[PDB]
Amino acid sequence: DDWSKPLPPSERLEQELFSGIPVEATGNNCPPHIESFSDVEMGEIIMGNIELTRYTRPTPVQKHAIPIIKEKRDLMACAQTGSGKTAAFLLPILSQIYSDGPGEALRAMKERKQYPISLVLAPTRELAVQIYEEARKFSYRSRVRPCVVYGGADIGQQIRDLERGCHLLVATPGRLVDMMERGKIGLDFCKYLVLDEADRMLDMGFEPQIRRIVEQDTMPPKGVRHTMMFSATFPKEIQMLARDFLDEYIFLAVGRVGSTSENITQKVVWVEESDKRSFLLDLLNATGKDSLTLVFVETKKGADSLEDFLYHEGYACTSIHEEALHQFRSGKSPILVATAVAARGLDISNVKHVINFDLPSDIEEYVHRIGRTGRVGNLGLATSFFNERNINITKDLLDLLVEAKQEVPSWLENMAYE
Repeated sequence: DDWSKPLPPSERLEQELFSGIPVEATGNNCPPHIESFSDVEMGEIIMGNIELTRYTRPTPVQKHAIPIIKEKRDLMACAQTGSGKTAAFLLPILSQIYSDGPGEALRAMKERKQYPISLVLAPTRELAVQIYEEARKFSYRSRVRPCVVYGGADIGQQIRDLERGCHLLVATPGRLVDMMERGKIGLDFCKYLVLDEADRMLDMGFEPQIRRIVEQDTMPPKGVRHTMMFSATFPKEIQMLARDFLDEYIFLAVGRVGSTSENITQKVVWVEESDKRSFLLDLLNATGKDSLTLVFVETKKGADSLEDFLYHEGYACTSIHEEALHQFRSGKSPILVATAVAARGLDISNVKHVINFDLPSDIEEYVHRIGRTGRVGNLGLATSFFNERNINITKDLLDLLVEAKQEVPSWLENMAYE
């Protein structure tokens, strides 16, 4: 029917949901920013829900991004967490879907598989649920039904959830590919693609899954679908990702934005192989309570040997190469030993200290690894063990450390010069 007319209100559900800076824009014909939500026609359903959420004026990122998405322009937005990114894309997306109906395709075949009108990819369960929870608020009294799926949980409840109707899907890339392989999700009619915290999604190694979802299946190509990318940082790989995924897009800088995470203190120490375990014990002994430590080693056998060592020294630790992660979630075993390939696509959360026991051969991988720590709330630590085996990344590491404005070892530079 008409999706602009609000359904009758449920006050039980109303209680459940609603009871709780410089910006530069670059691109062609960028729509003017708004000062007020009413400065754009977002319809009765959205405006009603905005009042219930007790939001008055739009945040800086919302002031610029909303009229941009409203005009169906692709968006590359560089903004930090807590900016109000979620409502910045949810509000105008849901608005359009209220104005436009479900579409000719959905209306022509309404009679397992669900075809979401909008897809929102997120790196973690935490962020996905936050986006979903706000999607519920703004979809209140509407015919749009948001669903959320993520890894590290029973896929059965999620599948049964999808079957009950899904127009907007919030998903972690890994679980989504699982849903597509099971024929439970089709992307044929996905007109709104949002990638939230894309730099973190690449840090966790979701890029093949992301390119599998966007470029290798049935999702409409750029210029047909409308795509929005949100990233706190703008490194090379994000730039290339935006070039691939976005079409004639506006770039948004909602403040200071660079190539590096900003919230990671990087320490590079020279440690010979035979001293690494002793140096590691010293680090662990200086590790406070409450703190979760992540330790990267290069090979699988290395992880095995290191884990055995730590247990024999009486350290509460677990390894990855299930969920050795409730053991890590909780802090039963606050030390996680892992290879990069095995931590890939896994939601390793609240790591305060990352230790590169072994360094990788590619500087890109180093950035992904240290990205496992650091949030706007608290500064994260990345300690890396370096020796003659890592000489061939000297120049690239040095270059990263200066760009990240980190302390540079007085010897690191001298060995690069060779």
